[PDB]
Parts: sequence; structure tokens; C-alpha cells
Amino acid sequence: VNSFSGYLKLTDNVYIKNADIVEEAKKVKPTVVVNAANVYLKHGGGVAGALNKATNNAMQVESDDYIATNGPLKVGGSCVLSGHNLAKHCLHVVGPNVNKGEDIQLLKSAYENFNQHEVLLAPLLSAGIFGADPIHSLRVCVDTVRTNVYLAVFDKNLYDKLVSSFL
Ligand SMILES: Nc1nc(N2CC3(CCC3)[C@@](F)(C(=O)O)C2)c2c(n1)[nH]c1cc(F)ccc12
Repeated sequence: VNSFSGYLKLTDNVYIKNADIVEEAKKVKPTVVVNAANVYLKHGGGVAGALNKATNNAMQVESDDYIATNGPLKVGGSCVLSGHNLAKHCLHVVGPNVNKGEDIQLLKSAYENFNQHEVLLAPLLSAGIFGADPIHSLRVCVDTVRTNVYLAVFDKNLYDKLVSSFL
């Protein structure tokens, strides 16, 4: 039993809700919240900008130190950093950005990072400003992640489309 409330169950291990991931994280304090990061951990907009803003920019400060030490992530890769006031940990995962021409096949590799964590609160990778089809992203998530994933979808309209078209 865990503290996630109001989710619709899609499969044995994947759950979905219409929610703001910032507010969902603030209330649940999950062990892991996933950020839709870029390789530079520049959290300017989308989910990343919203998560970072909710941390009063502490996420960005920590991220800049991480990059200065380690260099950029790989597309499809991840790193574990602090969850600040939102979660114990933040798993920064880089899905391919279609608006940069990145290979969508890397979306599966991105979701594989979730399997290193028993339970996660996460957005749909490569959705939103990353330009991928959220329905495809959900399919890859379901077919790749084996651990327990609670997906937060900000837009009510897209949420309904994702549920209604789910196979
Ligand atoms: N550009 C942008 N995309 C965001 N996504 C990307 C998205 C996937 C489909 C498009 C999303 F809309 C959704 O799940 O419906 C969330 C958020 C955001 N800005 N600010 C936010 C603040 C939050 F608390 C949570 C999510 C976002």
C-alpha cells in the first residue's frame, strides 16, 4: 500500500491521473519524482521548469554543480539528484526531443531508467514541449517499465484521450 490517490489503473504496474506533477509531488512526497530533463539539466520550461520553480531554483543550482563535475547526460540517460521539497529523490531522465530531431527509438532507453526504482511519480517522457506523441509515449512506458509508475498528466483533455485510446 502506498499514498497515491485517485489514479486509474492501466496495467499490473502502470497507473495514470490528471494532475499537476508539482502539486502531486508536494502532497505525496514520493520517494522518486521523475523530471523530463534535457542533457544539460537546464530546467527552463515544461515539466522541468515547473519542478525547478517549485524548488525555488534549488534544483537548478544542484544541477549546475552536477554538470560542472560530470558533463552532460546522454539522450536516453538519467541521473539521481535530490528531490528537494518535492520528493526524496528526483530522477532526471532525458527522453528524445523531437523538436531537436532526436531518434524516437531512444524513448525506450529513457523509460528503462525507471526500472531502477520500485515506485515512481512521473510525467510522460518526450511529451509536451519535447514534441513526441503522448499516446506513443504511454505505449512505450507500458511496454518497458516493470516497476510501479504513477503518471501525472497535466492536461485534462490529453488525459481523457490517453485513457480512451489505451489498448
Ligand atoms: N510546457 C510544459 N509542459 C508540461 N508538461 C508536458 C506535458 C506532457 C504532455 C504535455 C504535460 F502538459 C502533461 O502531462 O499534460 C506536462 C508542464 C509544464 N509546461 N508545466 C508543468 C507543471 C506541472 F506541475 C506539471 C507539468 C507541466
